[PDB]
Amino acid sequence: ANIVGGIEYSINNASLCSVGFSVTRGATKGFVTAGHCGTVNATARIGGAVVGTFAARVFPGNDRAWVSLTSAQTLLPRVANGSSFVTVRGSTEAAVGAAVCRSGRTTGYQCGTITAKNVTANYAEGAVRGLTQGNACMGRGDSGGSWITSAGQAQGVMSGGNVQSNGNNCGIPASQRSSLFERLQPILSQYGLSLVTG
Repeated sequence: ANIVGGIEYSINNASLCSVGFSVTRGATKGFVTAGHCGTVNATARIGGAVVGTFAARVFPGNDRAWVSLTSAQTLLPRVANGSSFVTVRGSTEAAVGAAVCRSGRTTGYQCGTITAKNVTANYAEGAVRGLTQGNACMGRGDSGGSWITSAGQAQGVMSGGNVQSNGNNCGIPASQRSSLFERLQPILSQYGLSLVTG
């Protein structure tokens, strides 16, 4: 499969999540995603085919993971924006107030701004600390997917947010949304990963 930020994958033939970003770990191909999407050794599929397995995760506390892919997968420095793409150019972290977008299999490509940092989410499984908040909308299944600026700076992976009864927070105003992502930089250093860029 072609590995593009925001696309769907399944975990053990069950849950769905979204790809974060293509990465390498030496010779090993991978993608980063959210930790709550899978347990170590869980099987990832795209397009009906096995693409790899969860190599490592931290969730709760943090919310991060990477999927170790077979060599047949095609890593790409891209995030889905409808039928087109945003090129991944680097991992410079944006400040509060910056515009940012996110990509995932439920709500597609959505944009807003970064409103706060170091936010705690109290999820069913426990607290997750250190999350960045934006007001782009999101929904169930967008977890794991890319957060990126239009200029191509990869920010993090979708963790959670204040979804409403319809499964998303797109039906409430931006001022009322809390959409939370796990910062990319600590994921990259904790697992020794390099971002695929273009």
